[PDB]
Amino acid sequence: MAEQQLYIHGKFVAATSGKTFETINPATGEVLATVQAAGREDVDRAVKSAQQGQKVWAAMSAMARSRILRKAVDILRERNDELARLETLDTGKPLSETAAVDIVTGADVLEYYAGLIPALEGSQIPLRDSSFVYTRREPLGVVAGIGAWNYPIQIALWKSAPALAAGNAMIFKPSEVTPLTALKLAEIYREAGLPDGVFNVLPGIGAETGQYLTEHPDIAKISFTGGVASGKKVMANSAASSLKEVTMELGGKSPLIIAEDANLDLAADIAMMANFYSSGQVCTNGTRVFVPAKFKAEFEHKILERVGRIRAGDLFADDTNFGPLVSFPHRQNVLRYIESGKSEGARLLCGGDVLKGEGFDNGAWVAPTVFTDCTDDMTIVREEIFGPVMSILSYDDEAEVIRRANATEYGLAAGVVTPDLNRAHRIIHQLEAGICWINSWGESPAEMPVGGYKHSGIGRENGVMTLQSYTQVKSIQVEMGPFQSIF
Amino acid sequence: RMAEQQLYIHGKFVAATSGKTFETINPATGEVLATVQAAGREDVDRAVKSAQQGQKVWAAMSAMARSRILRKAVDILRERNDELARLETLDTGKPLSETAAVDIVTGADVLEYYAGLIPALEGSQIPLRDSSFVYTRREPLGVVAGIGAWNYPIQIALWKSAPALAAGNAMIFKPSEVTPLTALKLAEIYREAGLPDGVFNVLPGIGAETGQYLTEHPDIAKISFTGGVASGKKVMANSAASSLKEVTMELGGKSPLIIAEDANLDLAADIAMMANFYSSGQVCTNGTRVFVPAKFKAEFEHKILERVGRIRAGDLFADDTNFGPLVSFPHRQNVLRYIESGKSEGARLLCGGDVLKGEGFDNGAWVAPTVFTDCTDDMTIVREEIFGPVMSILSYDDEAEVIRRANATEYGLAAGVVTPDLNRAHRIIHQLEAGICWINSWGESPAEMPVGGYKHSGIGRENGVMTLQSYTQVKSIQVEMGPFQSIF
Amino acid sequence: RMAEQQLYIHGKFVAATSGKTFETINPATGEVLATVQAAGREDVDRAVKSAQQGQKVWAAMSAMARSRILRKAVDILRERNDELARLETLDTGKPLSETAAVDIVTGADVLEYYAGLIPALEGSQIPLRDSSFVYTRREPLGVVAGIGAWNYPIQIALWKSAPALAAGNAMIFKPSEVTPLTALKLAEIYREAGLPDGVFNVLPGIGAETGQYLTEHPDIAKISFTGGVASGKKVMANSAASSLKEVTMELGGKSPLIIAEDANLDLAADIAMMANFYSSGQVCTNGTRVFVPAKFKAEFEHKILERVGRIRAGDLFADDTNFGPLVSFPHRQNVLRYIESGKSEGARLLCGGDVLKGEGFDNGAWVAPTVFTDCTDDMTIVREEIFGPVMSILSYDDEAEVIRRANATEYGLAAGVVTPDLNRAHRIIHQLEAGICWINSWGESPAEMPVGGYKHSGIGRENGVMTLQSYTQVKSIQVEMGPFQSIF
Amino acid sequence: RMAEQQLYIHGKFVAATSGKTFETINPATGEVLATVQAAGREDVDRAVKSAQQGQKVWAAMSAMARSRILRKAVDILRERNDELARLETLDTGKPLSETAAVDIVTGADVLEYYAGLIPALEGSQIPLRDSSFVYTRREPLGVVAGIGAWNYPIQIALWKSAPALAAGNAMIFKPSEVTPLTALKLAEIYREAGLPDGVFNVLPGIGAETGQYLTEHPDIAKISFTGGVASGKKVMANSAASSLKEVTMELGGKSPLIIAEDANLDLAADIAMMANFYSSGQVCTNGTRVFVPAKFKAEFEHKILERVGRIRAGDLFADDTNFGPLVSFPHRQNVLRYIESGKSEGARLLCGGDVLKGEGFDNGAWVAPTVFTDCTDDMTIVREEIFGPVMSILSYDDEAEVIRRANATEYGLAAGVVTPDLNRAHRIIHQLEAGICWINSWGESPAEMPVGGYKHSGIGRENGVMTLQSYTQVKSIQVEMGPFQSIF
Repeated sequence: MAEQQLYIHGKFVAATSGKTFETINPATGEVLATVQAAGREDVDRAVKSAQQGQKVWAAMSAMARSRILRKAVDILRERNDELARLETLDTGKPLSETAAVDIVTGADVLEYYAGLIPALEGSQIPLRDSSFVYTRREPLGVVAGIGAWNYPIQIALWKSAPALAAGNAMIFKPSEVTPLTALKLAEIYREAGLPDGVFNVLPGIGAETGQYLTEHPDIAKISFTGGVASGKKVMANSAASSLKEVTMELGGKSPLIIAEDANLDLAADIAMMANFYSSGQVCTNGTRVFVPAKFKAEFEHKILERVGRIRAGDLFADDTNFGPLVSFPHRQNVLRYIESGKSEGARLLCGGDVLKGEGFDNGAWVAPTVFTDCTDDMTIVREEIFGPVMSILSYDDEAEVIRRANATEYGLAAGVVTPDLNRAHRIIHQLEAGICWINSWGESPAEMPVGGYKHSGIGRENGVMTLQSYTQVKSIQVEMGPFQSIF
Repeated sequence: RMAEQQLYIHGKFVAATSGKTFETINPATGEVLATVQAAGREDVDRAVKSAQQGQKVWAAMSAMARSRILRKAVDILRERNDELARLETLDTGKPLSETAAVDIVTGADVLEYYAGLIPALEGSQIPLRDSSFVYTRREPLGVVAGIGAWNYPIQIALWKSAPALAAGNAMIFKPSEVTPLTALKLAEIYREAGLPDGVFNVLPGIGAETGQYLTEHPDIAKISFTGGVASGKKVMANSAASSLKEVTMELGGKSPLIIAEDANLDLAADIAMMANFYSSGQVCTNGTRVFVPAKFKAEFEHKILERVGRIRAGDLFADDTNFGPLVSFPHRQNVLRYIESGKSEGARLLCGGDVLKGEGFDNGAWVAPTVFTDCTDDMTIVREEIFGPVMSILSYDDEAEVIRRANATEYGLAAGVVTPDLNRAHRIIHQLEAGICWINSWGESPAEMPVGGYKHSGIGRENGVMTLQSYTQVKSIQVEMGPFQSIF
Repeated sequence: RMAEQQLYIHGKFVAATSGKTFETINPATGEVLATVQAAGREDVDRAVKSAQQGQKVWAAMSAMARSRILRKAVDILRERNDELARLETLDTGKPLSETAAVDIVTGADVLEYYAGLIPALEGSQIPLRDSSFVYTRREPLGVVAGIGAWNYPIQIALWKSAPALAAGNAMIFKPSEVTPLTALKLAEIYREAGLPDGVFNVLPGIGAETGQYLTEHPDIAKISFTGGVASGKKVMANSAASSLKEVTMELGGKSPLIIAEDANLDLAADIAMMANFYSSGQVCTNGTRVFVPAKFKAEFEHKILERVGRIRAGDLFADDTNFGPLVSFPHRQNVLRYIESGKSEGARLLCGGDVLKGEGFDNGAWVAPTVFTDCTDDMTIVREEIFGPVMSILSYDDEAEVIRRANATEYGLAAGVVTPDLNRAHRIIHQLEAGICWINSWGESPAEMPVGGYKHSGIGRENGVMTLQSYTQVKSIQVEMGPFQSIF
Repeated sequence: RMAEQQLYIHGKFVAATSGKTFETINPATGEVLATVQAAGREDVDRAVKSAQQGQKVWAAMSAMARSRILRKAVDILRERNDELARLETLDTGKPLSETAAVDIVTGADVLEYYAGLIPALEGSQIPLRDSSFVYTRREPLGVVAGIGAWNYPIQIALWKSAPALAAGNAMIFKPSEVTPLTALKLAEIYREAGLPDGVFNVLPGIGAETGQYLTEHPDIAKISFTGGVASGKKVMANSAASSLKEVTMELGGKSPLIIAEDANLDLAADIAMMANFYSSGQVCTNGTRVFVPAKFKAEFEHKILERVGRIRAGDLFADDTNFGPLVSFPHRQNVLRYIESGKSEGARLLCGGDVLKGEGFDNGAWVAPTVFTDCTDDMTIVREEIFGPVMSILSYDDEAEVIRRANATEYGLAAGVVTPDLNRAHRIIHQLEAGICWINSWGESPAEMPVGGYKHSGIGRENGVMTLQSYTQVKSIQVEMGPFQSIF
């Protein structure tokens, strides 16, 4: 394709860095496009543009903002198939996923927040007959989002929707792995009537462009999605440079707890969806599957049956439901984890190699992989792989499985499979995770706040509360009585 | 002298294992108030283990049981107000006329406020479809840490611990090395009210050691810090490099006080006095940039000087003393450095500008109430927080100009406007970039009112209902009662 | 004229089985606009059974599916704004300059507002102990009934149906017999937007029959009524005696407009004009008691006379017509009786007071805009709602006095104050006994702002987030996971 | 016989001027407990004027000052629990084992809950545009009236007065003529706690006279009524025909207990017992229609009979007694006519069905615990609320059917399901038309949990945060800072 540019103040503009990078189609190894990289001057230009756009945007009525975001939704729906194809080329996720999830649920969140703008309200507190307090929920101003590569456009929508709905301008940095759909979104927003500067997109390298965003003194908040290690670097710099509010959605090693009374067909289906969707590149994946020892062998058989139905192939084919990983460097990291599982004694139930033959030799494929006989000290059990690698762990009692599920620095998601009323709520209330599913996995409604305990995040996305977290409270006291000085 | 002060861990005083101690000074005399043990790394580990155990007991209690215990602590604080204030006056140098009327009174107000709200802490329920719904729990973070500042020691300890405890957490609190004594008394008061052991632990120590150990501990879920802007950046950084903690920060400001062209100048002068010289200027919210219309400036200066001349320094226990020494001699040196930069940069000194001298003052860390006028926005005393009794008077010509100048700063804590006009008061306040805004007053901080800073003056908020919620974390739970459909 | 108008039940027009009909007139010309079928007792029962079936389909859809449908209705209303406004002008006699700028615009604004809040309607979750918790659902009421008034026919239909439908209910709407035509158009618009059949049914009729059959029906869970204070007392009685229904009532008022001594009198006169002579005085919230300081009363009177001379009665479709006839000859007769009582009781007639005469006026029920002054609190025109273009000017001496007299009334709908002074505006407003309070303005009713009456002016509220919640009912659900203990 | 009981008006006992009195009986012995004066029409007006004066004092206080006064009342109630419980037992006939553990304890829990929420009662602020904003105030209604029922006299008086006082109102409370004594004690306790004179007045009397005078008075803004469905329709009607009052009603029910096919039948029998025979069946929320699968009906009947055998009637002050007489002898006659209607329609009497006889029973209004089985949906004992110790057992075949039959009633108060299955429990509860729903339990009513009826079982709710808000009225205030535009 054409050499992709930055998007600043409602037009494509050349980067003033003189630097570029390439994004690879993970199914072929070919270069998709050359992308310009925003430097320090590009960030300052984006910020000044955002400051000018934010004032226009905040001065509109709440319903005027609502209508513009809803027009963007209508465009996204109409262009769902077009945007999904570009997403498939950039990420390697099958079209069967991208046309059905990536833009649909991105738009859903934009649609949800568009409707809530008129309900964003402050408070009023009487103190006494002669004084009262009222609060305003004011825009932060200019905020920055740093996106991840697994759900490029959805992440762009989940960050920009609450930010814009709260009256801010956002500067969005997509992942260097997958920058292309973020730039389409910027065009769609302008077409919908978003004022220039309110959504600027700055492709680049995280070591450079992201750092320049976190360091800029006129950016009031950073929202980051990525791996735990990368988050720790981002969060520090947003302190050492200028005091920014922060939200982080990091990785996890989420547990899936199968109870003794669970149906094993349901449990196996839930476990399949918790591990192999998007080729296992999902932060909320239930990679640690805890199963009663009494049912281990049966559950293993049901997992192997379902793994055999997985259909890798042409990513634009209707029946394809498994794709390559996002890049060859990521595959190398995933294969190193698979080899550490072999060396540490875990039993390889299936997969564990790359895929071979016509149409796979040129892609970044890893076969769906399952380890069993896993113990809590193994590398594959303690660390996030971010690939299609399920770990099966046997357990004996409910107290044990709760301790083991919680004995981690990760805290993102968790789930339980049981038909019993008391067991479902009782187990879930004791798990240390922000996103808990009972008898399901992966559904993430716009209404539902999501985010991590412990090392898996700071703050939340989605829900009414995330709209509020993109505002800052101003408290105003009206003193109508006589003021008394003691001097 | 007081006896050597120990750490407070798991409902009792206990000796530090650091082998290190420090002294706190009475700033009015220079004398050593007490020797205080410093908590080392192993002491912090023991406090966290203690907090984890106590937190489980506390959170398993009913909401109303937690409420009643905090209300008992409020009753003891009200009963012991005078004794606590006298101790705070000894440790900080603030006049008893302040400490007995403000510090514990408004500290206990916030604990009392949160005690009543514990039963209203509620999650949500969201129906997705006939066969599925979501509900949320507002769960405790677990063990949280509070790091206090030295200017309002017991008020800060209450403002941090009250929402943390009311939300079901345990707090480990580290008082400032300058002012450790009242925090240890508060720990005893909480236990006497029935707080389970381990729920409020107190670790005196130095920022570079005890503070850093807390911000680095893997099993602490949140840090709440009050202090200077520079210290905040270091605290905020370690709380990420170690383990990904939630953070609240209340830092300094350079807050503007805008006097409008229709303001009564006696009211403006009274507000400006209270915005600058309470607690000897050692208040983060002080209105230290006073913007006055050019046509009123000379008359305003005259009113300020008349009021400055009423300021009564002296014995901190005397009823009519309303001005105290600064908290320490190193702090006074910093304040004097700023006063000297004001002189050398061409600001006009109208009064003060020197230490106080004579019997009763030579051994205290006293600085005279100081006013500069003819200040410009580039001067160091206008741009930087001084945390001493130093007012800067800036003239201005029109409303758009003063709004731009008020906002042209990295600080963002407080602001105020003096005007009897309805439209001007709201219109100006709405354009100021600050979290705490006062119309025709200054300084009042009701328990119900969230307070904190824009921009570099803070992260998060204190007080109000929202701060109780910020000491919980949300767990979303989806109940799927329909058949699950796998694509595989 | 137009074609015969039928009932709208279950997505289609359908003949009434009552056998009865009535005519709606054009109040500008006296000509029959249309013959309209009246809904009988069996027609209401059919409508309820339609509504019940539709409601289940509606409630089972996702929140965003409901939101998208109401937004499609909004878009249609924006597109047809001018045609619907012209029809409203024909049926009510209000000038097109009003109907095309306010009536549909602000009715659709409220529908748009509630469409977007549907996904935010949430219950709560309340932990009791480790072994038990409570969660709540905001469930639909089921079938609700709205009874409209004639002064703002489609705006009222939208302000009632929008939160009811957004909350998951079906609504049966009975428009006023004076003004049924736009409600029928709205029912068609809803179906065209995708509203399921039965979710909004429209039953024209007389109040004595169709209205009474709705209030008595046992499967209707809520009645929302807009109209006169007297008609309200009757509806509220039958909605308890027959079957216990939730009730919302928006009745009239005698709202005070308080002009302070510091007020600019041109602004005060403009506000008073807009508070009395819009929609030819046929507005429940009108500020018909104008309190003016004794010292400025004469000057204020001259300013009113000057503005009243500017009122332009004439062709209702002409752009510069800003004053219309009253809705009917019987209503004008009542306004004329109040005017005559003003003259007999000693009020001083400042202007107006008579029917309008001449070509173009002899066929409609026009009354000249009327102003009384030298009024006293005991006069009939001061004590009772007239619902016509009749302003009463009252003099006052002090602030406490005017607050007493503004509040000495069984009405409680609206109030306002004119003053540039910050303290005076909030101080006075906080003491007035009224649900809708305007400072330095009048009449604006944003979708976000709950509006409704104190005392005899109403029950409940319309608009705002709270009215969406009020069209749901709370179900509390306790999940007990511990072993239940019986004492038997 | 105690001394003739007087009215409680403005902080003191005062004689009625009505000249009328009534008597309250001990239902265990038939003895007269006391003569009680009845409030006349002039007495009601005096109470309203006292309440108007007190409310002004009370609302002028700070939120936390009101909180502390209500907390003092709570402390007195806890201290005086046993004395109050004994009096409640003498007046109502409920065993001391209940009154000492439930009546005052849960009443004081609700007062304690609302005491803590007073400071969190907030309005809203809504920006419209740069030049205008809205804020709301939650203002007191003023003077409100509570009408109490006889089954839980002091608990009801607290559940009505606690939100009403917490919201800044004054309440005039009329206890039930059957049980007037504890309400007079409550009034002295409130005054002893520091409640201002006039804020809580108690007017004993009859429903036809005193109750009606309260519902008619023009200066009472709200009525909250607890009673039977029939009397509620009368009360709600007069509160309209006279003055347009806000209304809350908690009426009776015919609540279903659904036992699932997978329920443990011992747990189900224990829940059914507690849902039918606590307080001798005189509980509006009782699960008096017990639905059991056909395949389990016989086994369940045996389990019910065994637990009925354990019921222990006797001395109401004995520790082991857990069943009492009905509240009055006229109420026993009504309950007996329902029992005879059950026999005459062919319901099978499983146990009970007669008065208790012998020494220590022949003087009390005792009815034996009674269970009917083989019951059908059309029987009188299944369709109508009995308010006595009469359980009806109904067989069913499938889930869809039992949901239809549970919902096929004009009542809507409570419901419950017994099932260990996650999907079945929520799925069923979500389809039941009742405001109060228990899963695997019955009867617990936390202060945090709103309670009230669907359909004919009530209007509005009690308890929860929402009920604090329902005793305020919303005032919307628009501040317009831009130039006002008149079209005239």
